[PDB]
Amino acid sequence: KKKWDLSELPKFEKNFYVEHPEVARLTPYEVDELRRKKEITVRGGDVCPKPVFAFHHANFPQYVMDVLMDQHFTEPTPIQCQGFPLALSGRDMVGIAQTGSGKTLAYLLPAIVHINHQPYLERGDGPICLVLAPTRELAQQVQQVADDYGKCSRLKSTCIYGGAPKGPQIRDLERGVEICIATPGRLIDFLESGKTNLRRCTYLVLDEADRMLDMGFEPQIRKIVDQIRPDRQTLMWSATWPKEVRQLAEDFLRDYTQINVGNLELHNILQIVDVCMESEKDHKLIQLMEEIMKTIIFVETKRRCDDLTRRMRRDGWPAMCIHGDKSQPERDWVLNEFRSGKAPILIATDGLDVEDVKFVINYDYPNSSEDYVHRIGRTARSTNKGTAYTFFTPGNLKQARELIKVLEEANQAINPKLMQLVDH
Ligand SMILES: [Mg+2]
Repeated sequence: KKKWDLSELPKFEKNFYVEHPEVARLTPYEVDELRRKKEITVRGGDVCPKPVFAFHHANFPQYVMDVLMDQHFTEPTPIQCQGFPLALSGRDMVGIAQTGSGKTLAYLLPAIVHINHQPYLERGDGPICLVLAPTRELAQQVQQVADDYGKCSRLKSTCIYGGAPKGPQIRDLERGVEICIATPGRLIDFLESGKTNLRRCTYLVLDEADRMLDMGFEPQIRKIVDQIRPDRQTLMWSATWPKEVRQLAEDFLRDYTQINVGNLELHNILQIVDVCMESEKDHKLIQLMEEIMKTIIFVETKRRCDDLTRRMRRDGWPAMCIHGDKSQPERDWVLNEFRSGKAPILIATDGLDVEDVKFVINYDYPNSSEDYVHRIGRTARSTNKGTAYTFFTPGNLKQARELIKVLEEANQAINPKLMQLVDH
């Protein structure tokens, strides 16, 4: 169905999470410390339940708990600690974690509970849980885990992938499976021939979405997901968080929360360069803060640092500067005024970080690309919708080449007037 009326589809539930009292009694500070010591980050802004820190906090059925304790795990992984409550609460979610973090259990055990709260499969029914994987190897791993944890509940799962004979896969699909772990191409083949359907799938998992996009599976993935009811529960997992994965998540998920495990690495702010001439900067710059509805300006000098600060304070702007020649009491005081909000405009020639960043203005482009990219990194490592402005002027060609290389590696939208400089 390309368009849906969900009131005609069978009803189903998603929220089965019963929070454990040992987790409920955690104060906000204790929850924050627990997330920090496990390197767990929640975007914004988002509505996310408290993380668990023991398997029995999840209140799993005793067969899953039996196999889990038979694995002799000392503790759940951080991605599990934060994804078990999210998934068991029926929330669509995005998980930014590397491989080996334990995401498989994190999306598979809630899938088992989700299926257990549903009626049995009738003849011809498709799978209830669909896990899309980029490679055959990952699909086989996930299927092995799913059979390890679903055999006691008598759940039937299958692995669908190309390069293998179609006979056993068709037989598994026609005899009925509640969990299907598929690669896109073979699954599309089976769907078009009617060997399986998605009318029953209420639990969608997109494993390694970044790899799936990088290998050219986006049209196939979209064709598959278009046939699944939109009121489903969707869990996307990726090792990176670039523009393509963000767009895929906004397209496939509804009211989702994004969580990160490990350090941020690479993060996405609207890096915009404008090519001007020198004496046309100030105008634009004043423009660049007459739209302020918070702001860090970078220059080359300490001389013109103080000069620009004094000139914009002459014009009436609440700007304050910081550099190496200033004392440390003055530095701490200026930073306090910046964080509290009196002086929302900081001007600097540079570890030390501030959290609330709405605009970054490299008033004069640094002489490197490394001096440029780490400013954006320090800014985007915080949670923001910031926009980094830079004032470039067409004097240097190699400089523009390096800047364009950085912008292309950042998946940014280079304005045509900067590409026009090395076009010919
Ligand atoms: Mg394949």
